[PDB]
Parts: sequence; C-alpha cells; structure tokens
Amino acid sequence: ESADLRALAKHLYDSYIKSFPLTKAKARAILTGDKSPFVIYDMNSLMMGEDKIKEVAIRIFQGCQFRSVEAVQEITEYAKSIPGFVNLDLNDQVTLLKYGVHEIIYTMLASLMNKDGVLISEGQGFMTREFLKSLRKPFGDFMEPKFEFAVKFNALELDDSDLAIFIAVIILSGDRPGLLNVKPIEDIQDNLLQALELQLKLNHPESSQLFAKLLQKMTDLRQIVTEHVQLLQVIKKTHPLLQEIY
Amino acid sequence: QLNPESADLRALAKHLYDSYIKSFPLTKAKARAILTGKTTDKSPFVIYDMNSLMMGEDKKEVAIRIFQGCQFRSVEAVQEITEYAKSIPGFVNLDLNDQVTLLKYGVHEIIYTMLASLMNKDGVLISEGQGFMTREFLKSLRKPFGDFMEPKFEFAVKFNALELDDSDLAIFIAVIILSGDRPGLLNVKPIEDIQDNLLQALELQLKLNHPESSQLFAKLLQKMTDLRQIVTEHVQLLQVIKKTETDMSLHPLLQEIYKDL
Ligand SMILES: CCC[C@@H](Cc1ccc(OC)c(CNC(=O)c2ccc(C(F)(F)F)cc2)c1)C(=O)O
Repeated sequence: ESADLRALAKHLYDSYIKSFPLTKAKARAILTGDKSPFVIYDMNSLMMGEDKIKEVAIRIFQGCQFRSVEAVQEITEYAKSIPGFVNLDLNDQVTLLKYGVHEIIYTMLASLMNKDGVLISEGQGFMTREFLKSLRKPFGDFMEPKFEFAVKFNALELDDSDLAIFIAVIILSGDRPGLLNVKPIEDIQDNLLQALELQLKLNHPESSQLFAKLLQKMTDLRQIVTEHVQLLQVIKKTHPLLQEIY
Repeated sequence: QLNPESADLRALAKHLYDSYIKSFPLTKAKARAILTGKTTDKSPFVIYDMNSLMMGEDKKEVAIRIFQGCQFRSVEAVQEITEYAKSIPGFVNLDLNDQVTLLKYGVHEIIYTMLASLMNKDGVLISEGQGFMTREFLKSLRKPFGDFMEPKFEFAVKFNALELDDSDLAIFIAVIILSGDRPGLLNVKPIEDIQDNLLQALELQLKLNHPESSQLFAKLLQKMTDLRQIVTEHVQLLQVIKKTETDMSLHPLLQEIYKDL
C-alpha cells in the first residue's frame, strides 16, 4: 500500500511542477527574501505597471479573467496527469473540470497571497490588498474574501508537494452535478486521499490532524466560490469575439 | 519505434483529439454513421422540397428562413471553435488582441472544413443530424440564395476524398487557427512556434493513421487554399444580400468577424 502512494505523491508533484510555472516555494521566496516585484498600490502605480509589465476597476477585473482563462488550461493539463482521469467518461471529465477550476484557482491563489497583497504576472508584480479593497463597488469586494480565505489557508503551511495531491482530491469530487459514472471518480479520490494523508504525516509529523484540517477548508472554499459566482451575476449591471473567449 | 520528440507529438495529437470531442457535439464519425445507414435509430428526415420542409418544422419566406437558420448555427459554431481554440497549448497565453485576430480570420475556414463532415454530394445534415437537406433543394432557392451552398458542396466532395477522420481534423483545425500570416498580428513569432509544433504533430498523425496515403499532409495543406477561396466568395455573396434584402438581419458576432476582413 504505502509505496503505490509514495509513487502517486511523487508523480503528482512532478506534474504539478511542469503545469504550474509559479510554484508556492518560488512565490514565498518573492514575498519575503531576491529582486523585488513591481508594487501596484495606487492609481498612478497601476498606470505605470502596465508599461513595465475602460476606467480602472474594469481593467483590473478583465486582467483577472485573462489570467483565470490561462489557469484553466494549466489545471486541465494537470488533471490529465492524474492516474485514471483520462479513462473516465469524457462528459464526466468535462464536468469535473467545469465545477473544480474555481475551487482550484482560489486554492492556488493563496500561494501567491499574504495578508497585504497578491503576486501577479508570474511574480513580476504585486498588487496590494488595500488598493483592491478601495475599488468602487462591486469591484472592491471581489478579492477581499479570497484574502480572508488565503490567510486561514496559509496558516496550514502546506508546500507544493502537499498541494499537488490536494488539488487532485478537489478535481476528483464525485458530488458534482450531472456526473454519469460516480464510482470510478470516488475510487480515484479514495486513493488520492490515502496518498494525501500519508504525504502530510511524513512531511508534517508535528502538525496533528493536518489532514482533517485541510479537508475542513473545503467548506470555506465552496462558500467563496458560491459568493464569487453571485458577484459575477451582479457584475451584469456594468468586442464580441473577446466576450466569447470569456 | 517512436522517440522522445515524436512521443511529445503523439501526446499533443491525443490532447487535441480529446478537446475536439468535448467541444464539437456532432463529429465526422457520427455524421458518417447517420449518412451511411449505420442506423434504424439515427436516420434523418429528408428535406428536398417545400412540403418536406413544412413537415420537417415540427422537430415570411423559405430562402430567408433557411439563411437565418444558417446564421444561427454559424454563431453556435463560432462558440464551439472558440472553446476548442482555448485548449490549443499556448493559445490563451498569446497577446489578447492576437487571440481575437486568429479567431476572426480562422473561424470560417474551420466552419467550412467541418461542414464537409456533414456533407456528401447529395446534401447536408442539419439540426444536429436529425435532418438532411438536399443539394438540389438548396440550389433551387431564388437568387442569389441558390448560389450560397454550391461552392461548399464542391469543396466538400474534394475534401472528403482525403478520408480524414476526427483525430486528423482536430490537429488540422488547430493548424488553421494558429496562422502567423493573418493580417494585423502583433507578435508573429510565438504564433509560428506553436504552428510549427502543430504541423509536426499533424504530419506524424497522418503518417501513422494513413501510412498508404502518399503526401496526404501536403495534399491537406493545399486544401487551405480552397477554404480561403470559399470564404472570399461567401463574403462577396453577403454584400449582395445585405443590399438586395434590406430587411434581413446579420448577427453582430458574424458582422464583427467580417468587418474589414
Ligand atoms: C448567413 C450565415 C452563413 C454562415 C456560413 C455557414 C455557417 C454554418 C453552416 O452550417 C454548419 C452553414 C451551412 N448551413 C447548414 O448546415 C444549416 C442549414 C439549415 C439549418 C436549419 F435549417 F436547421 F436552420 C441549420 C444549418 C453556413 C456565415 O457566413 O457565417
């Protein structure tokens, strides 16, 4: 048992590294100790950042969308490396990605966040929490709850090897609506959960019940996603091919 | 056997086939099974005249109604193609303006490539394969509507002789989207680097899938000139329609695609 699992963990770490350029380890190095990122903390600072790297709030939102669309392709590539994933019914793969990417985006965004701001543009920029929060409604309230989640998530002190398995657990959720064959999805998730548990026991022997605590974070994640989607709807009180891409 | 480099190309081929099946709900495989009688469950209702057309409805003017139907389907196809385009590695990382440009010039060449899958020399599948409208009925519509589809049929018959399957088409459609010689492109190099890779993958795919088909790769690439000619002829036909039929509406997505094409 405890060998297929080590294999699974290593396999997923290696694939996570290929798929996601900006790892947590590299993000934390930048957020602390070498060559500093460009800090966007103001309206004038944002203006200059676009030279270095509609009005203002709209351009920032549209930027997050371009990045999210990129991230969806990175996550999809990652998914296809999870053993058993490509052997699932194709409708079910599409369903799992459709309902999983938002949860994964915000999980991974926490790797680029501290309590004072978030890394952007592959770590070249840093947009402050206070700047994002100052944006006029409804655009001032879209990142804040991701910051509150991130602070709580980051207290677990997970590393990229832990996160690789956790992301996979998220993708293989058998409770997504419209799934046709739930059995093999839950069978794969069981194996991934086993791998995650062992990974966290070996990697974090002094953090009691880290496995449990990580799983409980799924509750705040789905909350964040549901309220985000409702903000996206409210956004409909504010180029044809361009809107098609998004 | 295969080597590391040709192995990466196979993975690319498989990724693109997989995304094609997820993005396009009516494949060539399904279209051929409907057209060739692999069926008591999948046979289409045939529209060959006005009364057939009437009877087909439970499933103004006839020429305009069919034309409005094509427009609508064209808008759907653009949505499907745009979703496919996102899956092509590197595409979403390109400059946003270039993504729009590649789609603008790409989508119709792709629409007509895939339309061939739904066609034989006698007609075309419609309404997700539930109906089949004859080439003769379409050709009989009052001018200039009777001219719209004939060039698509001529191309299709010649294109279908290549006997490409969906795994082949998936890489070819990607090659179409990622052309660095589209007008107005800001950053050509990254586009060409992606197409290089796509071309290598198409080439190997055609060698493996059709080993007895000499220069299929070259012959398929040559067909890109036919697609371009179809697009241009089609656009000149729409300008005539827009002027003779002041009461007919062209969808803004389609209008933006054609704007200064
Ligand atoms: C004016 C609209 C013409 C299109 C070109 C076009 C796009 C898609 C097409 O179908 C895949 C076609 C050919 N039309 C059909 O196959 C078709 C015909 C009738 C119907 C309908 F009757 F069901 F509506 C649906 C599709 C043309 C364009 O210029 O964008």
